[PDB]
Amino acid sequence: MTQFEGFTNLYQVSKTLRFELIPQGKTLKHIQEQGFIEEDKARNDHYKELKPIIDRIYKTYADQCLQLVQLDWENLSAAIDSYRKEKTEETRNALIEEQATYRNAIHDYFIGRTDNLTDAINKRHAEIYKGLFKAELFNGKVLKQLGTVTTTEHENALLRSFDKFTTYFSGFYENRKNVFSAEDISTAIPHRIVQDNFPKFKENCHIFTRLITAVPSLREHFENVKKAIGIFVSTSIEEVFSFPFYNQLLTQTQIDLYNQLLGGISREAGTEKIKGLNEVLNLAIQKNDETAHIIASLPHRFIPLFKQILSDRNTLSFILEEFKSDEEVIQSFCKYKTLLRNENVLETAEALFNELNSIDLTHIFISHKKLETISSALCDHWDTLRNALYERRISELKSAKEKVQRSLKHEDINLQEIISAAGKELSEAFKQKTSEILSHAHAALDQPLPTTLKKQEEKEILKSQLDSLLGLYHLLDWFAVDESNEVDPEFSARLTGIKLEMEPSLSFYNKARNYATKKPYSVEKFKLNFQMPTLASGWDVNKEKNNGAILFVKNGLYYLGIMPKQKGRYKALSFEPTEKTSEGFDKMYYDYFPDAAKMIPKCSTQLKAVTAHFQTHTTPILLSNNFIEPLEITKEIYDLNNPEKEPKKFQTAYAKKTGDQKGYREALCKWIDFTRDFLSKYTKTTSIDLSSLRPSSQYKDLGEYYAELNPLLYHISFQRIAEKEIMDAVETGKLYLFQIYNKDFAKGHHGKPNLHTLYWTGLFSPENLAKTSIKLNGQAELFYRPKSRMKRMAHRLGEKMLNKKLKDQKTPIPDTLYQELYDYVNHRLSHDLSDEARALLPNVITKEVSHEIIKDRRFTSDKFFFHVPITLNYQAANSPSKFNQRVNAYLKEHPETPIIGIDRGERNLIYITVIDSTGKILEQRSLNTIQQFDYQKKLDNREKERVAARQAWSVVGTIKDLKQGYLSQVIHEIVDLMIHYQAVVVLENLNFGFKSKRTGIAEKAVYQQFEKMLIDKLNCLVLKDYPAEKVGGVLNPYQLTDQFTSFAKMGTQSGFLFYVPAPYTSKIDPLTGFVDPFVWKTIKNHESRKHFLEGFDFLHYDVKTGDFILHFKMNRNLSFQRGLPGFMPAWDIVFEKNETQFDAKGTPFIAGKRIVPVIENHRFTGRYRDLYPANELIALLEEKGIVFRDGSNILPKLLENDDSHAIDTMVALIRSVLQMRNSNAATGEDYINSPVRDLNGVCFDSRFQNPEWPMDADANGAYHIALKGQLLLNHLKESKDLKLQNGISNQDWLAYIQELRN
RNA sequence: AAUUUCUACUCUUGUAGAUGUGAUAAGUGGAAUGCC
DNA sequence: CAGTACGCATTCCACTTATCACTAAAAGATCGGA
DNA sequence: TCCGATCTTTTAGTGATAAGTGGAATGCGTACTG
Repeated sequence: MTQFEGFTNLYQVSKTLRFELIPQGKTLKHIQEQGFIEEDKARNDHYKELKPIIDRIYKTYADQCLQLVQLDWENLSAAIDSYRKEKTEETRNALIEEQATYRNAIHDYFIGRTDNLTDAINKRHAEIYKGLFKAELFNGKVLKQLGTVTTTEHENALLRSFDKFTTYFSGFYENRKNVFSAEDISTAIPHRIVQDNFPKFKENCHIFTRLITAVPSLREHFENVKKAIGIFVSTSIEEVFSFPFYNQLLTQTQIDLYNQLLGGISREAGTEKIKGLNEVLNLAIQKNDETAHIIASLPHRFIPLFKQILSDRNTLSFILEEFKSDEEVIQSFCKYKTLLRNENVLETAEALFNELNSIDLTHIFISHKKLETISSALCDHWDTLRNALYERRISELKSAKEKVQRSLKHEDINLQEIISAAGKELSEAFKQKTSEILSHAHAALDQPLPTTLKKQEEKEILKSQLDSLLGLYHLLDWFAVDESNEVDPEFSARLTGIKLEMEPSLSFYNKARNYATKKPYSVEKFKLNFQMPTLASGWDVNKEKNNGAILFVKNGLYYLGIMPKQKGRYKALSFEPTEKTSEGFDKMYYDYFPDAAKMIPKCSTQLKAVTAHFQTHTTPILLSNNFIEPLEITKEIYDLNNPEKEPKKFQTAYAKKTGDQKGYREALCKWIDFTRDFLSKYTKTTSIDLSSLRPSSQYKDLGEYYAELNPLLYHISFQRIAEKEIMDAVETGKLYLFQIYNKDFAKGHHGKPNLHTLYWTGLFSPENLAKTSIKLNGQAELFYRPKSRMKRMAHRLGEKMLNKKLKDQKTPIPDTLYQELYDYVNHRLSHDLSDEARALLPNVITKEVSHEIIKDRRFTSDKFFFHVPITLNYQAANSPSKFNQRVNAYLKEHPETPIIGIDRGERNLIYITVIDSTGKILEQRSLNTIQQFDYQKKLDNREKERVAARQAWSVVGTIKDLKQGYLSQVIHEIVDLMIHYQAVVVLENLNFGFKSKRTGIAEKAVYQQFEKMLIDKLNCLVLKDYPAEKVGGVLNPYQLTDQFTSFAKMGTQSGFLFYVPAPYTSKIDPLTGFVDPFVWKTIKNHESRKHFLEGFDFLHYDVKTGDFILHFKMNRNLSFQRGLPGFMPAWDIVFEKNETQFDAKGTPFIAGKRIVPVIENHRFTGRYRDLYPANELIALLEEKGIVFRDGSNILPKLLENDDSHAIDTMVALIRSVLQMRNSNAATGEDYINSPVRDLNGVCFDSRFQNPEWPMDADANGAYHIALKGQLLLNHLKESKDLKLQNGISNQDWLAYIQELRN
């Protein structure tokens, strides 16, 4: 019993706004005179340079701590494989209990608490650990206390440059405190050694011992490869793969050497490489004997261990030298090409090429390890010469025939044999290839060195000469080097000499690649402080003196006030509040007590005076300072807050562990009375009303009281300050005044503002001031982005200037036409305009230039910036309580809820389908365009441009610009329909590796980041045209999805967003629910093809309408079926005639026209093909003599012809009909056609173009996920648990859709 | 083609939508190169 | 003539997940001056 | 030798929180070997 608008004020969210600061008057001049920006720039560079040093200290303490680790690992392995075998809830509780046990066990080594270690060094560890997270990292207290890392005088001076400024590193201190924490944190060291590395090592032990008891001879090879690599020499190989050896491999170097033994070591380029541990398994697979088969029947991957958290890698492989300037690499190439030009390489290279003609090619052999690129370069395909040689040595001779292919991949072959095998044309192809390679080499020698690298053409020409040099280097490597065969010794010696003269060119190409691909020089923003250690960290009236940040409101314009530390002192600059009738600024008066749970013992119970008084005697203590009346602290509350143990007496964890409900209730009541007493007596909160809080005994949970009490301590008021004081303060430099500014506050602001402007206005609304639904937070930052230097081009006066759109706003203009039309309208045509330029010229609109628009204006000049965090929906708790249960209760009470569906892909990025509760579709359309220009046509061009420029050593760029520029308006469209229909959105749930890989091939990362933007909008949702007081406004925003924290915590349902299982969601008939149960992997041979033939029931041609009736039952072809059938016991396949009808609008189309790509070879090559199955079968039956006009059974006439051609052709036709996808990227004709006639009496073709059915394949997929949402809703309807089912089964979904369609 | 910032624009010295910042750590995917 | 899967390593680029802060007051260093 | 103002540097800590199975989910690259 609830409403849709009731899903608000359930949990609070926090957001950060951004603004530009503009100085007013002489504040900029005083900032320039004080030199705060250069000091802050040098300070930022010193912090960036100095961060590695504190990092070194932390690394050193880390590995010095974990060198003495001594503990068992059996119990965690027992918990892990018990959870693997059982997957039961109590096993999971035992697993997480032991995981926390081991995490705190290693954490005791950092603390110094563990009983196995001696007391002196763990006391030292305790002192050092107390020393890490305080300011003694700068005076060298813990540095010399450790006393193991050297620090030169430059390092000491850099460390001394941050005197009285160690609070700058407070974020660094927290970012290391979470590294050394032990609360399951993903960047914590115990979490890494317990969760991220130990299960991998445990399963590694398991696969090693299973492989060893499978093949006992492989331990010999493992020990020899360990001895050849010479690591872990004190240990035997099965002792490495055992649990007690995980007492090592916790520091960085041991994990790196283990991973090195996994992956092997390489020298520099052109030499050998010692095989790793998995390389010998891959070679055993390559051996292809029965041991290979018994190895492959087991698994054979040893997963390398993850790198430790704060450490740095150290490899034994060769690390190439990296250039650090353009001058060094360009001069080293200058001397390298000088060596080229004075050694006279071209004469001897040409002579070496002419020895191919002077001497017979039987004395010239080839390198068989890389003959494949030779076949690619000379012939059209890489396999042609290898096949031709194989058949050629067959012809001069089945085991004897296969001896030719057995022998050909381990010996060098003369070029004359290749010429005899594949023809004479390879001789002239070889000589023209040498001619063109020497042509590129001569062009490289003719092309002079450049002067710089900034222009792209210089990188292009250096790249081109580098490809010439490397191509010559490989051309030397076609021929074999050794003289074991019958090559000419002079030929081999000459090629060897000329190839070790060209050996450093490959390494040169590698280093030029390493330097030229790096990012260009750019300048970004940095934090500003004005020599203030705690600038803008809080706006409170007590703390604004040393924080130094206050705001003003001046007739709708918001200002920032930064009063600096004048002359090294905090001048008490105060303003008297004048009356509101007097003109001037409105200074904000923040009044905040941060957290009730946090500082109610920090100001009353955990002071040093009270704890010093309390450890001697039990007499209560009276506290007078910062208390209007004295407050009494007794022993019966001090023992509660300090119970010398993890569970406090008033905490719910004590009642969970013990169960003493009465004692827990009494302790909670006493603590609650004490808290109320503190808020009564304390000087900050004595003037705050507490009458709205419930009595003591009513409460059931302490955190509930803290969540209720926290909003009461926050308050804003406002007072009026005369502007004479502000103007005089800015004039004398006592106050720096910056205006909070975006272009919504500009002069010509007409329409709707930005959204952040709307929260910024709604923060300071009087309705929000009376009751704070959203709240302003602290730690504001000031940034200074300097003057980024670009050349300026802009539309000047007296010019005519072109609009991007046409007269009709629907049709844009392509950029290639746009630049030519722009050159025309400015009368600067560098080329003659084309024919479509004539066609589209009189249909375009132009404008005269006005207001001097400049491109990249915001980056033209140096600008201040200001980032401010705010907290929304503040009256609710910090975390929701059974959000999904409330959503499912609402859906149980509202069975008439519509469902919308979103899909993701490449051809169609998104698609919209809206259904009702009964499956009738409301609305469906495309948003590949948003009625603006179709973003796909530019987005794929941007993708291919990045792909082309990444290999061309150009700038790389980003894809997120066009990505989120599509996705913002897309997100707007889905939220608009979502609120308009009050519907439930569904998105498909996919495996993480799937989305990662598909981001790998295609640069469309929307399978995860669409979900991210949809979640981070659907949790805090405001609408610009909604009134503020109504739900959906800025003070009561729409909370529809659960508060996401991580994908591990994220589940099958997050409020109104439903994830459905991925399989069988796209290629299903909506008319009756048809899919093909077979796979084509099982049918490989011919008797299996005959079995697939006989799996059908009967095959009959109805001569009345021309369709061919084929029928199947699932109790046949069980092996070919994947074990997942449809529910309907019968499936007639209407093999219809290719008869041509018209669509809804009347365009002609052929029914049953099933387009398939014609592959030229097996390797999925070739173009598309307009192929019609029914004419093919009637041609096949006429060719085979099979009578079809009889109308009787025809499958006996198919199976009486036992030739493989007939059964192969009808199985191919069955595959070409049973498919569901009919796409054509060349012409844009993609559609879906169903083979099974419905009970209405029609076969579904997507060219029906009727509104009640999907228009496309992705339309059909969105329709299916809408009905999986409907199926989950039905499962909710007959469930009383108010929870879900853990996904849904694929066969259960298919049974559901077969029941409901037919 | 003007933006806290991005995206698409120009009836409009601006328009429509979106926008949690900072720091730190780990992991992943591509390009080139050798190597097995 | 296709069928069935494919190991590693160094440089660069981009990206993606996960964690912390959402602070005023207590505590301590300190500096002039007495 | 000592004191109080002043500036910089820690600190304090609540309840809430898994849960589970299957192979497509969407476009398709070489290369040794089936």
